Amino acid sequence: IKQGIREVILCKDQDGKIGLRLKSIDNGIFVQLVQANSPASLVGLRFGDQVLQINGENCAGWSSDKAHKVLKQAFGEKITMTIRDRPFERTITMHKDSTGHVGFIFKNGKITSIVKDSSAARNGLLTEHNICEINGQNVIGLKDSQIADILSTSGTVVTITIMPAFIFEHIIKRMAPSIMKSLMDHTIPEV
Repeated sequence: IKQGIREVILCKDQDGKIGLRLKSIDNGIFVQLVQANSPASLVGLRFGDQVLQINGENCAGWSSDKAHKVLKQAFGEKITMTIRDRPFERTITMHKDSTGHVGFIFKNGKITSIVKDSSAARNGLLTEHNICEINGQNVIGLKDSQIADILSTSGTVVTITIMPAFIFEHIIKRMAPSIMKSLMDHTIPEV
């Protein structure tokens, strides 16, 4: 996770979509979903990002509905959002053994045990943390099998963005785990 507040400027697509779902957490507004191909993905919005401001209005204390309401009335052309980078998340860098193992177990995207004498051990991978990204590639909602694929077919350096499970659960609440799989931006970033 980055350390800074960043400005992003957005343009509603031809259907008046930005590609975002927002969720109220601890009187903040956090990113619950980024739609593949949306304007939100183009400006590089990410699951777990904080929206501090929309059009230079503070989001402090908004309902999930008021956030979504506010968005539906922006002057179309230009939306300024002030973003804090994935404040509930952390990144661990690990190195597979010759066997191609970073050295942990997961289930429903959640780390459940660390294997003794491993890179995951050596780097202090925590259990009870959900996998959010892998080499900066969002993987939330992909079946456990597909997350393993990405680990196999990655390089010897693996970079995992994790979230404490209690906070992960509180964010995805009220979004059935098939829209998680279906329409959450899983694509590598464009340039």
